[PDB]
Amino acid sequence: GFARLKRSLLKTKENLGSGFISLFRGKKIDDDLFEELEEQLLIADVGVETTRKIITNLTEGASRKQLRDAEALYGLLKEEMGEILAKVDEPLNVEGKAPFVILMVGVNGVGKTTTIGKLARQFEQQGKSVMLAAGDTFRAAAVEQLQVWGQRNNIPVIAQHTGADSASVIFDAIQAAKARNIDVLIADTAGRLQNKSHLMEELKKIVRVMKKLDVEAPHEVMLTIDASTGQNAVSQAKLFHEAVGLTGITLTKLDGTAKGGVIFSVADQFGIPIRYIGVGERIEDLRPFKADDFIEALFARED
Ligand SMILES: Nc1nc2c(ncn2[C@@H]2O[C@H](COP(=O)(O)OP(=O)(O)NP(=O)(O)O)[C@@H](O)[C@H]2O)c(=O)[nH]1
Ligand SMILES: [N+]
Ligand SMILES: [N+]
Ligand SMILES: [N+]
Ligand SMILES: [N+]
Ligand SMILES: [N+]
Repeated sequence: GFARLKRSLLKTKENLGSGFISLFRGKKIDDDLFEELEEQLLIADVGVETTRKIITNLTEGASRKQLRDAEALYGLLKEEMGEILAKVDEPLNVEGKAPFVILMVGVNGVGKTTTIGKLARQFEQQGKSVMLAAGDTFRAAAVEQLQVWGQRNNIPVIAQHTGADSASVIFDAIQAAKARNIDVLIADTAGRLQNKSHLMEELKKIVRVMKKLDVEAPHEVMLTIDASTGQNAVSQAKLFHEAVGLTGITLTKLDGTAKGGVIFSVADQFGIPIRYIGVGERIEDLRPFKADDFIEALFARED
């Protein structure tokens, strides 16, 4: 089973899941084993704190059951790491709002704009009308690229002149979405980390201004982070979550990176639903995150 996701996770499986099998083969459970496993979890970008929790719980579980052979730790690890991901398995539901507003936050270069387009096309295939807001207002090339994409896909894009107030652009986009019976409004935002506190104030202003039109907006504050950036994804998530409060995460570029284990650090550190994982270039390769599929793909040795 899960042959496709196993292929997407091939490089990550070298260290996690089925990658554990060679580590445990023929070994006893002792402090040396747990030191080796800790090292491998850290190399896989699971993170110092999440790795410490896993090791602590495995040690107690192995001792409680008086396990002898390292091979038995495999199933315990599958349970511990599977529970981490199951706690953030909650798909995004965009139904029933006029419009449902998604505020897309994150730094530049991690897949935010790509994810906006994939989400927009997915919602359209579901029968929904979509509109985009070009709220990254000081990056003229990025605004223009979003407008070009919208024109190519017959999806309206609300934009103002270079340097416009992002909260004003997004307010106008909500007004336009309401006026034109739009089902989903996806708002792009700036992603410059230079002087990060200014960006966070910009995002908080966007959120405050939305409430004049709909106290429920934004219905989703979605972070986009890039698994190939390792623990940078975790520090980005902490920055945005402490600043504005996330309600969902998209983790991109899981295909081909050996750093996919960062998903456990993101899940455990914040407890925010992971809505989507990116595993390729097609629209359909932005996949709703399913924790069981993910853990089975990672830990299975068959194909
Ligand atoms: N291999 C892979 N690449 C992805 C995935 N999602 C996004 N990307 C790629 O990552 C790059 C960054 O995409 P983009 O959306 O342009 O990034 P951004 O966060 O808006 N800012 P910038 O314009 O600097 O890129 C693009 O080349 C994109 O095609 C994914 O899921 N897998
Ligand atoms: N950590
Ligand atoms: N939905
Ligand atoms: N300017
Ligand atoms: N405001
Ligand atoms: N691959």
